Amino acid sequence: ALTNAQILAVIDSWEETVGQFPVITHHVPLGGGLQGTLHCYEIPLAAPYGVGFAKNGPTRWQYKRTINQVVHRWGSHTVPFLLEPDNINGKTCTASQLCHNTRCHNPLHLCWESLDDNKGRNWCPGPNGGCVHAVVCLRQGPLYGPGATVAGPQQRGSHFVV
Amino acid sequence: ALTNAQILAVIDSWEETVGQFPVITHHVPLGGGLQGTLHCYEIPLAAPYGVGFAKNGPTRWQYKRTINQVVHRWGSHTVPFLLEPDNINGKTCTASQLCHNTRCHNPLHLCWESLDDNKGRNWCPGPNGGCVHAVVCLRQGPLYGPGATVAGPQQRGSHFVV
DNA sequence: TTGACTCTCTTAAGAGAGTCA
DNA sequence: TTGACTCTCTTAAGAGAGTCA
Ligand SMILES: [Mg+2]
Ligand SMILES: [Mg+2]
Ligand SMILES: [Zn+2]
Ligand SMILES: [Zn+2]
Ligand SMILES: [Zn+2]
Ligand SMILES: [Zn+2]
Repeated sequence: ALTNAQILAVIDSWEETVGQFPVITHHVPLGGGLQGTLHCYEIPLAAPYGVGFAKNGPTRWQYKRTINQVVHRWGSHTVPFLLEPDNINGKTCTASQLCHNTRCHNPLHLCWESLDDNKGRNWCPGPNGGCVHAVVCLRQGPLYGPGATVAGPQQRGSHFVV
Repeated sequence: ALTNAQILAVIDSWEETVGQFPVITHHVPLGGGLQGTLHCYEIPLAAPYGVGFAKNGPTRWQYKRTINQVVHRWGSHTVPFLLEPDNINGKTCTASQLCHNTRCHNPLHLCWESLDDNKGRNWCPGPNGGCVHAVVCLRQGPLYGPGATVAGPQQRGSHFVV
């Protein structure tokens, strides 16, 4: 529908509005015991959120723009990638939040990849702890670590061998 | 079912039956460019699956036992952990399959942990690649890798900073 | 053309429970 | 009692679309 020039305008207006969001400084683990800093542009907790934004879920938002009387809407974190392929290896591309802070809409904190790749970053050791992602992580995953396993592999008899 | 003796009975009969499932060898990446061998006891693809087992989904099964005329039924992979706490830090404990082979029911390939710890193993580098899970992984997660990102963080203008 | 809500869907790791014979 | 199916739910990363003034 929209021309590439029109999509650019949509991206530009998106950046301009998100850019005025409260910018919050966050200190985060980078892995290897190092500490870093991230600056998230956070969408408000309740309405109003900003021109073109509306909440469709607890931590889900959409961006709306009307062009030539026809309404267009996109996931709030997807706008930055409107000109990129929308799938790879037969998998749908998703906005992968590098800062692991949902309300953040800083485009420098997002990448475009499959859901499996997206999820995996929750456990990455970080850019300074051994991250191997081609598009490097910005910080260590919130869920990385020893874990909290209640019980490990076990058997009562001798019917099994590893 | 309810008493200690009864639960141990459920576990013992479960191991007995599963102990007769065909044993299939699988060679897997351990990380660090090394490779290992696992022995999975795989439940059949079609009925009959074995005494007490029934398929409730493509890759989901349930174990069923009648104790004192009352029918009890659990998730096929949960039986080994019947005596363990069913939650940790307020999170439901789940049968975490270390061998990443759903049909396998070898208790030596299972642990009891949060769904989050469970999922995270898909991206673990492995026992020889830097795994830090308290209850060590048996192999490198199938999803570990550089990923396939279509587009990284980017901005059109100059309103943002990392 | 817009803002503020509403509701249901996707994935892939995991589950509970009913209908028949 | 035991076997073989059927249908829906949970979680936490992510989505599309309708109503109304
Ligand atoms: Mg993410
Ligand atoms: Mg698993
Ligand atoms: Zn951020
Ligand atoms: Zn990473
Ligand atoms: Zn196995
Ligand atoms: Zn591990």
